[PDB]
Amino acid sequence: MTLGDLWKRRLNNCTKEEFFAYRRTGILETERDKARELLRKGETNMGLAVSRGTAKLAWLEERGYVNLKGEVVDLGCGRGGWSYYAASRPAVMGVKAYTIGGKGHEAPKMVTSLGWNLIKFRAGMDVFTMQPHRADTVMCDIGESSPDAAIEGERTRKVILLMEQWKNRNPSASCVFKVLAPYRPEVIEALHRFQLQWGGGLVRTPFSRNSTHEMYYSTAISGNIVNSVNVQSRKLLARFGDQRGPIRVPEMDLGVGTR
Ligand SMILES: C[n+]1cn([C@@H]2O[C@H](COP(=O)(O)OP(=O)(O)OP(=O)(O)O)[C@@H](O)[C@H]2O)c2nc(N)[nH]c(=O)c21
Ligand SMILES: C[S@@+](CC[C@H](N)C(=O)[O-])C[C@H]1O[C@@H](n2cnc3c(N)ncnc32)[C@H](O)[C@@H]1O
Ligand SMILES: [Mg+2]
Repeated sequence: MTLGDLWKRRLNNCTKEEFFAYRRTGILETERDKARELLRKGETNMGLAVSRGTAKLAWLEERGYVNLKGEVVDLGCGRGGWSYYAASRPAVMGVKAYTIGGKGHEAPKMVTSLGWNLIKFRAGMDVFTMQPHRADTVMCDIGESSPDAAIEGERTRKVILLMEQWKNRNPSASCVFKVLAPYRPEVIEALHRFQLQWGGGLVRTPFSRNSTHEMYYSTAISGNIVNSVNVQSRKLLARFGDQRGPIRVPEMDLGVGTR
C-alpha cells in the first residue's frame, strides 16, 4: 500500500467541515463570477474560459510542460475548456474534440472564443471504442473521481490504455493526459510502460483541488514517476489541518473571433 492510498483513506475519513476546508486550502482558483453568469444566460459571444480546465492547460503550456501544435484531438472534451484553449494557440491548426455527453455529463459549450471555427465538436462519442486517427497532439482530460480508490485506479488505467492506442496510431504525437489516481500500483505499472516506450513524466497543476490526486502526464517532460507521485502524496498529506483558504486569480479570457 502506498502513501497516496493512505491519503485517500484519510480524505474519506474527514468530517464534512474538515473536508470542505481541506479541499481548497492553498490552491489557485480562477474568479468565475462573470464567466459563470454569461454561460448560465447563454451568451455565445465570449472568450472567458468555459470551465476551470482552461487555466490548467494554460499553466502547463506556460511552464513549458506541454507542446500544443498542429492537428489536435481533445478526448473527453466536456464543456471544451481545453479545446478552446488549444484553438486559440497560433501553432494549432485544428481541433477535433470528442465527448460522451448525455445524462450527468457535460456537453460542449458553444462560444466565439478565439479560433472556435477551427474546432469540430462531436458529442455522443465514446472515445474508448472510437478508432484513433491522425493527430499531432493528443489531449485527454478524462478521470471521474470516486470515493473508491480501486475504481479511480481502473478509470485511470483505461485512460492510459487509450493513450497507448492513440500513440500506436501516432507514434510521434505530443501527448498530455490526466492521471486521476497516480498513487495506485496498477496505474504506476501502466505509466512505467508508457514512459519506457514514449518518454514523458508527471506534474501537478496548482489549480487541482486537494480532494483529488490527479496529475498530468506529458511527453514533453521527464522525471521518475514514483518520486513524482510520492512527492505529491506528501504535499497532499501535509495540507491536512491547513487553515489558509484558496488563492483567487483572474480567469483566462481568450478573446473572440475566427482564425
Ligand atoms: C463530497 N466528498 C467527497 N469526498 C472525497 O473527495 C473525493 C473527490 O470529491 P469531490 O467532491 O471534491 O469531487 P467530485 O467527485 O464531486 O468531482 P468534480 O465534479 O470534478 O468536482 C471523493 O472521491 C471522496 O474521496 C469526501 N470526503 C469526505 N470525507 N467527506 C465528503 O463529504 C466528501
Ligand atoms: C473533466 S472533463 C474535461 C474538462 C475539459 N478538459 C475542460 O477544460 O473543460 C472530462 C469529460 O470526459 C467525458 N468522458 C468521460 N468518459 C468518456 C468517454 N468514455 N468518451 C467520451 N467522453 C468521456 C466526461 O463526460 C467529461 O465531460
Ligand atoms: Mg463533489
